[PDB]
Amino acid sequence: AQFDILLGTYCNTLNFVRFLELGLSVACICTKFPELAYVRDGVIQFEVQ
Amino acid sequence: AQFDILLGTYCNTLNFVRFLELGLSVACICTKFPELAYVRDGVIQFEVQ
Repeated sequence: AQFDILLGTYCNTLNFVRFLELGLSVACICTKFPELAYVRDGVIQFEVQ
Repeated sequence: AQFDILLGTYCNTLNFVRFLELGLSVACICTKFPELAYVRDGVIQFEVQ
């Protein structure tokens, strides 16, 4: 009465990372812009006295 | 008179150990299996992403 037995399957669950909860999120100012593919150039100006 | 005397017999008893009460029992997950001599090959499985 020889027989093979399966004793169980183990599968891990991935943990998802949100960017805001990282400490690196304080080094940038994120902002959404859907029409970014149409942008030729983008100008940002400074006036320092 | 000239008698001989026996001044007592000393006998010790054993100290029984159980495997679970040892701290080594934490490193295994014991399970009874009466039909173990009939097992030809047992397998475990993993699915890791």
